[PDB]
Amino acid sequence: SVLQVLHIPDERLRKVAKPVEEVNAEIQRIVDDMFETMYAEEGIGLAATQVDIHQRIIVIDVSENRDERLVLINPELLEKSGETGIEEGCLSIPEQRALVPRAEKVKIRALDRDGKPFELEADGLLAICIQHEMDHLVGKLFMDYLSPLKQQRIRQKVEKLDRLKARA
Ligand SMILES: [Zn+2]
Repeated sequence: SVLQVLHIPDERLRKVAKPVEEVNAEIQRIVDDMFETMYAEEGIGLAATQVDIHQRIIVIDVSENRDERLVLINPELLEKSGETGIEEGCLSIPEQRALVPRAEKVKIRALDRDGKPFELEADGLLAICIQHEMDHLVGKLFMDYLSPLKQQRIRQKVEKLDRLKARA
């Protein structure tokens, strides 16, 4: 199933996710809906909390044709280094993009779909995308990194979009 993605100014976007107690089949269904929803929305990453599920699950797939899906359940950041950024977008902040400072390299520990632990050293777009999605899990949005004015702007704009989203 495709899940409804929350947009700003929804307050549920600011909730902190609880860790997954057990990676069982209810979790694995959350994973497939999350993947489906992400592909339907044309994202490369998506966190549980954007779909109103407040648990530490992220899916990502940067690959051309879905042969490289990535699942991180209860991720933890082990190390980071460097700094970069690109003009990010967010499914919950429709049609807005902004350069955001990120660490350039990142080392994480997470569980996969099967509840197995793995470690991942990422750089490039992958590193940026993981940092973005991990922020979602503690209630952070990329616009939180920008000035009051920039945010104030990003907020007017999206409300206008969705104004017309319910289109009627
Ligand atoms: Zn996002």
